[PDB]
Amino acid sequence: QTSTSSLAKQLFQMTWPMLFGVLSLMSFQLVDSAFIGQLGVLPLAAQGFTMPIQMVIIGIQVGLGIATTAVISRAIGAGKTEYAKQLGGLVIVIGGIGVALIALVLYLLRQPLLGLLGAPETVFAIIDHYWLWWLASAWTGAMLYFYYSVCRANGNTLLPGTLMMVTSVLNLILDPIFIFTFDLGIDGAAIATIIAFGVGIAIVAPKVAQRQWTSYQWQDLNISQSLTALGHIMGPAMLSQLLPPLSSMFATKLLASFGTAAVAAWALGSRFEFFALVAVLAMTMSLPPMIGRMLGAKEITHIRQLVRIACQFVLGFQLLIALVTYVFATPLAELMTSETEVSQILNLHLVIVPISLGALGICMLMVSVANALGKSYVALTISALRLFAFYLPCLWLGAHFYGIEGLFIGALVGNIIAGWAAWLAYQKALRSENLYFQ
Repeated sequence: QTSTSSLAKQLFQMTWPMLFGVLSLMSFQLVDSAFIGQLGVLPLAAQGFTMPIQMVIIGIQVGLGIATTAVISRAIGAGKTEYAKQLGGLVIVIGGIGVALIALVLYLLRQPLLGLLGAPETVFAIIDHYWLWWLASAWTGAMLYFYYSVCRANGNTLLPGTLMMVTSVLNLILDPIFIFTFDLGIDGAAIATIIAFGVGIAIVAPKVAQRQWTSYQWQDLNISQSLTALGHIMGPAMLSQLLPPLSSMFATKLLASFGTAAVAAWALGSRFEFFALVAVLAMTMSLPPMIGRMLGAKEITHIRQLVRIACQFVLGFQLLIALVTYVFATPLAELMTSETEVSQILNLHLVIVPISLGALGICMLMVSVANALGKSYVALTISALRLFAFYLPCLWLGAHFYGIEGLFIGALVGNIIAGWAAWLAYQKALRSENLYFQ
């Protein structure tokens, strides 16, 4: 029982820096959106049309981060020291060139892409110069993230977690100076981001090199083989990032039919969901390196134990959050908005949906665990099933027969089913191959 206690403490020490990292990140972003809020209609419009192109970049860099963590940590577990740090170098190079190529073709095709999003010709004037700075910030952010993924792959979350706090604070300070004091406005925010993330890169890269987590001596490295190993995870993992945008697209049409207040209430409700699941989110970045390394070292008992420990925390922690939210739903809703029509609908959301976030957290957990074990297609299946088999059909059924209140019930049912299904798929995956013999 000291092993279970030891595994629990290891997971805690790995996870809390990622919690603080994400929290520090969201603290900047909330205040950052407030700064852009004073720019005007056209700048904010320009910003709004930049969100979808951002999701694509984020989906891509996360997909590579997931592949990086799974393949490198497993290599370390198997005692492949040279190969693991060669992979670290390869990932940096792949991400560097890949994102640069992506950024180039996106700016090249800005007019058609904007056209397809129904962007008015007026926005084009601002995007012509804003995307130059912004795509540059996206590349710098992606690279910092790739360094973070190499750290995590080598079992270190403290350094990326700490630097996320540093860059968040630094970006917060630089934000009003470039936006207002230098009157760069919309460009100023991107410039503040480049410098912040740039400082992060300047700090983490020599540390990664000093610890020999990256190498550029690839004389004995099978590049085609390594790319195949990375690609096997990254492909399906990228697809999984593509699904939640579809989730919002189906959901938007459903919600809009219930009025502007229902739409506004759902936005606040989703925001609350995100915060309520921030600990689970942190765990999806801390747990996979532990799992991957253990798989490489054939610590299969510990894998099963650690996952169950993780599931126990998620179920328990989200139950408490749901209870607290349930008790204080009315004053919470009225604190989040002063529009009564919105707060009344939000009040309903806060007593129905949060109790299902434990099950949703399990689904999130199982996806990250599947990827960590190199079962990327099982991970994609769980994500796809959650979306198109469970969540969206239940949303549509509830909305159809019972309006906005029925839709909330649908989200509850959908999340619970999805979590149960995810756990079953994980169990079937373990039975599919004896992990002792790969």
